[PDB]
Amino acid sequence: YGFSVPGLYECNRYPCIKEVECYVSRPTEKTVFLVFMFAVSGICVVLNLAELNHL
Amino acid sequence: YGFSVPGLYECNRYPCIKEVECYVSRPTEKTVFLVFMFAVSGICVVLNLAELNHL
Repeated sequence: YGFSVPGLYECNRYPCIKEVECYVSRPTEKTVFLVFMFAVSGICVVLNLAELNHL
Repeated sequence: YGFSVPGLYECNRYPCIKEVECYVSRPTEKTVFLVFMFAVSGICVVLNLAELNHL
């Protein structure tokens, strides 16, 4: 997923003719959610590594 | 105008986004009309040239 959800998409899949432009819903909220989940997962990883090192 | 009227057109003019496809009305009748008018004009040209040469 990367780190952001763009507000525009360029699509060239059948049956669409050549290239078409499509518009996403609530890109900013989804970006915030993505970043927050990444941060929480990183914290979990750090704590797990600390425990494993302690052992 | 050339010698034919194609049935499809590719248009990339503002405000159209990128490139779009458009469809023409009665391409075949227009092609026939174009060719017929060209032939008649050619006959007229030939006759006029013959007259001028005769002079």
